[PDB]
Amino acid sequence: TCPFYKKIPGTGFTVDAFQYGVVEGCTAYFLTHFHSDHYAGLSKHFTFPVYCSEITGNLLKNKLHVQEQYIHPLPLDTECIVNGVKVVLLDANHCPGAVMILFYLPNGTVILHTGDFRADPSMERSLLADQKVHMLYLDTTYCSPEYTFPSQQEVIRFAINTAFEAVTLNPHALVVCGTYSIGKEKVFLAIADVLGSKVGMSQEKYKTLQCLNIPEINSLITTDMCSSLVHLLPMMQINFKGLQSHLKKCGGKYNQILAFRPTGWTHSNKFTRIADVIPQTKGNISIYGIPYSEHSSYLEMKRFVQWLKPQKIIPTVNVGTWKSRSTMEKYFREWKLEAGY
Ligand code: NI
Repeated sequence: TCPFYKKIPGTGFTVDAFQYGVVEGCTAYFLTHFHSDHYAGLSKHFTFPVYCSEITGNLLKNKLHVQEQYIHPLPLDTECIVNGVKVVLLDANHCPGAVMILFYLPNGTVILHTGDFRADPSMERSLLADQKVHMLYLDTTYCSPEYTFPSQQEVIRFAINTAFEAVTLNPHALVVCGTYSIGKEKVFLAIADVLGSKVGMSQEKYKTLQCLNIPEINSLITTDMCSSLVHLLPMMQINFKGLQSHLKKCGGKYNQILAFRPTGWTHSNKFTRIADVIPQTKGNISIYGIPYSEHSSYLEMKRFVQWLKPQKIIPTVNVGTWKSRSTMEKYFREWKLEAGY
């Protein structure tokens, strides 16, 4: 049974609600992004209307085989009528194809559902500037002040400089980057660009990247592993045993691996600056954990909410424990008293 924080009151609509069977009264199912916890339940046998971005729609058709007649892509930044209700999709600054959804209810209430997002000051100049929001359904993944991490640009700067130094000292070093979902593609694209290489990967991953509308993608990626000195591997293989085993397969072309694991936040964020990050090393293998986040930091979250001034907040993440729920409610009230709404 579908929980309350996935229903949009006063509509036939749900958000990210595909794992509950047929939801009573739902006439349109929205999907914010192609991450498995959110699409859980969709398949080629789904027969209700799905509303989403163009990129999410490419992934539903090619990767999950949802039939074309049930896929309803909408353009971004554009007022659209769905089943008699005005909606807008906005870029969420999460993974490719990820949106926030603005719903203009028949009774005059305006609701924003962030999906998963990384808040940014640029959102203060979208179509959000123009009107008031009564209810905010908020991605609260990192809603606590201990959750700090650098900008995505500082993290990519660290990765490009690290990779370029290593491979210039040793032209026989291979770079490997872990992946387990869409998102964080700038990590491996930026490193391959500095090295003058395409990125090599499995057929299954190539297929996924081909759905993403990335400009000039055919110039950037390949399934010919032999031609490439940046390889992608599943995140599970990014350990000393998995990397040893990979280096065997490369036909004595390489004698060193430098590998990257993009994580979200880890507690080594509470002590170490990005500049000071060091790898784990065993022999000719080194592994860097780099804190490349596609969710808001606590400060970015608080800035966004203090600017939007919603009348009510419904968290969508960390909702399973009383301690989490109480912590999040306390910070919402601080924010409101500090800013005066
Ligand atoms: Ni996500």
